[PDB]
Amino acid sequence: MKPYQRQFIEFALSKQVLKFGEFTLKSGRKSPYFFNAGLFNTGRDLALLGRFYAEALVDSGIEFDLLFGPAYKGIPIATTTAVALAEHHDLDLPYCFNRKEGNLVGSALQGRVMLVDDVITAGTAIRESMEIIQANGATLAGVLISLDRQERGRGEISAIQEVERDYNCKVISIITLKDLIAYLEEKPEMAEHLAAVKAYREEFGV
Amino acid sequence: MKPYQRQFIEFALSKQVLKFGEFTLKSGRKSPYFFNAGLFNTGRDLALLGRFYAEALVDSGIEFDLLFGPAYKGIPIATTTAVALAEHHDLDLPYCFNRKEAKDHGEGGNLVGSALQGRVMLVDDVITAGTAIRESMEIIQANGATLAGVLISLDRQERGRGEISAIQEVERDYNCKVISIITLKDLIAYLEEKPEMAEHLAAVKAYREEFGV
Repeated sequence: MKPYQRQFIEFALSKQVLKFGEFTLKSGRKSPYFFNAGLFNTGRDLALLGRFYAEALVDSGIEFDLLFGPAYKGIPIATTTAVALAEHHDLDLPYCFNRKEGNLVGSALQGRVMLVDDVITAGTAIRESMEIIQANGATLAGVLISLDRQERGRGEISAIQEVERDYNCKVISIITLKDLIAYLEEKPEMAEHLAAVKAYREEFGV
Repeated sequence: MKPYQRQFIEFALSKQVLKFGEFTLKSGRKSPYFFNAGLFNTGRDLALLGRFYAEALVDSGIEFDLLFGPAYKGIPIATTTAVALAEHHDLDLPYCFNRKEAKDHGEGGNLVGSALQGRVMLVDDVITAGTAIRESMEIIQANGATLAGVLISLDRQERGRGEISAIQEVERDYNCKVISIITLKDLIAYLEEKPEMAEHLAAVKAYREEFGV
């Protein structure tokens, strides 16, 4: 994996954003790991989070004109990613976000939009933000999230896979389940988690 | 004024956030200038904005435990100010903001970020009325937290419906200090620096005479 991906995992771990154990997801699924970006709640967390998102964004090579952050979770993320791009990548990009109720804040919603969010659970918000992006004649360049759980949804494919299908766009993620596994495989003391995770992947993966 | 203040003024000018002319204010008055932080709509604008806010905050020397940004305007400002403090001042501070309604699917309520506790530094763009901070205050008080101060971009330093300015009501009503990066006084001092701004200096000085303080 890329250094920034490894750093993200270790940073998420230190902040208890990523926890290895046994947790019950809101789907009855017993997962051996939990991710909650909502725990990145201080200035330094935000600063670094913004750096990681910016890294994944620029590394993807996807062309976009503005960053859109869905209310409410997407707002601080879009904000920090925007400042990170400006300060560490010399890219001054327009940002925008909506009011849940004009219901828009920031620059004019125009061009190729890069939607920024934490995670795609059911795709609901994505589908909602999309009605807005389309309503303004803007197009979806891609979606940028923290972690791609790479696990089946209610059907055959995963939520990320549904979003990409329905919108002919790419979903970029800082890390995926494969990255977590690769990381665990290096930590001997994590053997139990590695077994649990790999087991979980076999049952609900891709 | 300090260098960071003059810099903010020029920053605002270049981004058309601060405009000198003749505008019919929301209150009905005809003002010689116009300020609209909403025009800080790009990544770099945000980056610099956060850095000016952080500067004024640290320079104030006021003690606070967390930054609170009111939905919706306060959210990006609180966010960038928080990152600016971390990145440029080595201060890792908890931030928090509200949702204008409770989250149906959950137990989080109407708060996002760290637990709303301690001395809160409310961050916003401008205070155009004493009634503006009420929503935030109810939330701060409902959580057993206290208001350390309010941080805004510009203090228009002009009367409202009464004899005092909106900022003066907030400080009085909540017994707190409102910090601003710049005030009307700073704009005037700046206009005196630029010989081309002579007509603007004239219009502004007169406006302050009729509505100032």
